[PDB]
Amino acid sequence: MPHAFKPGDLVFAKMKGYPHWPARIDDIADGAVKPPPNKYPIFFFGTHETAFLGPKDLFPYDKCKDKYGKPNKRKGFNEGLWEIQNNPHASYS
Ligand SMILES: Brc1c[nH]nc1-c1ccncc1
Repeated sequence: MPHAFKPGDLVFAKMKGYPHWPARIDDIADGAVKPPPNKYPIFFFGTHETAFLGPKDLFPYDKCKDKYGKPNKRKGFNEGLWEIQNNPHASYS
């Protein structure tokens, strides 16, 4: 049943030194910098930063929110929890 990751998919994404973080697979706009091969453009909710990650660091949101979706002290985390639950597809400019 699982497919490859696609723009709009909601995830927790893992960065070194950070808790699993609410995020989405982003689109790539025309003329924008493309990701390296086998990586995805990840938009992190709350901080609104972007990084390029491979699937080993991407966890489906609905399967893993009971484990990763509790509030955390790190800057922007609880804001990101609100975004992913309440408007995950908005433009955060
Ligand atoms: Br983890 C995370 C949450 N927001 N931003 C990040 C991040 C951390 C490191 N490098 C790029 C982006």
